[PDB]
Amino acid sequence: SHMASMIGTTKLRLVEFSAFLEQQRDPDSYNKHLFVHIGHDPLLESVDIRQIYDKFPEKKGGLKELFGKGPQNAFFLVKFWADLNCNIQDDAGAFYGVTSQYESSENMTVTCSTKVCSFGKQVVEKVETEYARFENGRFVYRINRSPMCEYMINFIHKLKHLPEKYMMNSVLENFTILLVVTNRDTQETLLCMACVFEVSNSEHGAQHHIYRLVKD
Repeated sequence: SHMASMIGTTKLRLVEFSAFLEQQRDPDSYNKHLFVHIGHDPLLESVDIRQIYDKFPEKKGGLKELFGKGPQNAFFLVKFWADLNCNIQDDAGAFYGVTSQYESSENMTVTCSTKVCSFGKQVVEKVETEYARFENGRFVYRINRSPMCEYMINFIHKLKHLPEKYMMNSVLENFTILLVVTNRDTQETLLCMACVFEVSNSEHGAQHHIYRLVKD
């Protein structure tokens, strides 16, 4: 491992990320469960990116190609321990969503690509285009309550039916998420988060660990 300071370059920083299930009990009463969360310039250890290439798509526009183009300090591995300890009612009051916030000193238009991958193959891509808001002397890029795709909702349901967390972890060995934030107009990679998953051993907590991706 190589430990050094630089989720975020000096051009874009991830400030907040949270994936959640919000359940309406009645028009004035809601419960929200967090599956994972970030944010609720440190030294980061490193991971050799070559050991994750087979967990993500790898041809035109794939992870290896993106990393080669750089900047390499925009690339991170995120290990999540997800909290699956919640009810999953099957009714209209259930909303599965993701909220994220990025910040920059520069006013840009950014594209956020989220690729859901199974056995290293893309099964869903979500693409969101975001313009900046000036706030507190910087530019903020917020995605509020972006709906989860059907594949992900069904996948959470499937994991929850397993009787032991170690069985969920075995299934998750082949599940990854690739988040790439790009300057829409210049096509510069601003942030790339390669995400891997286990289930948290806490009863009501989620955890994460961030690593820099390095070429060897």
